[PDB]
Amino acid sequence: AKVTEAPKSEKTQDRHDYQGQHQTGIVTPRPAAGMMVAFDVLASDREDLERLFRTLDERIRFLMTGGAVAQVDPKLPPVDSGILGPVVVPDNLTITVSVGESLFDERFGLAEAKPKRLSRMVGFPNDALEADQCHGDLTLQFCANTPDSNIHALRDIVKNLPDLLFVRWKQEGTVPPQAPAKPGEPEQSARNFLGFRDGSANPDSNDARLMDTRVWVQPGSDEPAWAAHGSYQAVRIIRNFVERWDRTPLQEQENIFGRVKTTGAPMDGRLESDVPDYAKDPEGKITKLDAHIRLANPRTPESQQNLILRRPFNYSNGVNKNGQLDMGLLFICYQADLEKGFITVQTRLNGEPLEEYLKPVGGGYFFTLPGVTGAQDFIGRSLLDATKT
Ligand code: HEM
Ligand SMILES: [Cl-]
Ligand SMILES: [Cl-]
Ligand SMILES: [Cl-]
Ligand SMILES: [Cl-]
Ligand SMILES: [Cl-]
Ligand SMILES: [Cl-]
Repeated sequence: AKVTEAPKSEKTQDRHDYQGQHQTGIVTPRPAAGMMVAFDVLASDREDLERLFRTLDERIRFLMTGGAVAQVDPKLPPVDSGILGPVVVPDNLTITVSVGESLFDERFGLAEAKPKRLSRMVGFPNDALEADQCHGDLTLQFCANTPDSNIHALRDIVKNLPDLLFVRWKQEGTVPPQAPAKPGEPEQSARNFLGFRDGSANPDSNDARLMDTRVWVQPGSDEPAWAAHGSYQAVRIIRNFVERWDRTPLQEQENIFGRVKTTGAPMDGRLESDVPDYAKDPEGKITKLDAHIRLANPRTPESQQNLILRRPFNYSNGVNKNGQLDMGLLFICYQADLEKGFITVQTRLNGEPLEEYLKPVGGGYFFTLPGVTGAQDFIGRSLLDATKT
């Protein structure tokens, strides 16, 4: 009724189990709001590094559950920012912790336990990387139903870790919610800021064995033993030239991607779940040879080792000086091998016709730590236990 009255939400009690073999926020169903924040660790020794991960585990445990946060002593600063009121609600919140290559340098003595393919992001030919938006010691992926819940969670982290963490860069994004599909039917993949369904050909996140071979680091693999059940995280802040894209004919938009815009169907199919048959189209008349999906996934037995699980968000910043809207895709994908995953796929995508409307400006390579298995475990414990003494 009244203007400033808060909107009503029925999803404030949405929750996800923080514990598990894997961290949440990868195979977890993606909510409407996301945020990636990169940090630099200011720990002076191993004692401070241990306190950082223990404090991170304690705060994420509470933020992903909720509880009373009213400061009963007004002489002290409030324990909570108060954005969600005196009682914190979960609101589908998940926080995923990933570490970068710079965390495994001379500073912290973790160099021995570095994952094999964890490296520093090198600029691709179409890139225009901004130094203040790249790399970092650590990333925290915030995902919730609303951006305010993510901001409240980021407020909590920096309030409880003001000296051990330095905020490097951040990017918030959303995905457009849709009306519920027919009862018992799967929803469509959310659309990006280019108007296309994004995530249709993603590998089945419900297929556990497929996620074990392509997304999750398996025990017994060549990676260090502590890194089992982890995953490589690739972040790319890609700017969309939306004015020139909206001037492009629809047939050109679909030829560039290889998918019908409205239905999300391939050039030789009818449904979004359909996949193209490149064996029947060797010369690329139905699906162009330089199409986005054809270059990213040629659908050969060798290309199967390059599958990636994408989890992007649509981000929108301000406006530049010549009048163009600064908006694009917060690209996030996960893979058991970063070199085999995003790095090989992006190498195939170098020179694609989609680059006419793309401009990557930030991001980095990080390794998502394995999940917290029990109450006596905490995030990064297996990494700290692998580098003891
Ligand atoms: C920058 C690195 C990117 C990588 C590594 C990547 C990777 C992929 C992969 C693996 C697929 C699956 C294709 C298939 O299996 O047939 C795909 C499809 C697709 N991508 Fe990307 N992509 C990137 C950037 C983008 C950007 C910037 C957009 C902007 C709109 C985009 C939009 C799409 C669309 C619409 C599809 C088809 C729907 C789908 O199958 O998800 N991609 N991409
Ligand atoms: Cl699990
Ligand atoms: Cl601190
Ligand atoms: Cl932002
Ligand atoms: Cl549909
Ligand atoms: Cl500018
Ligand atoms: Cl312990």
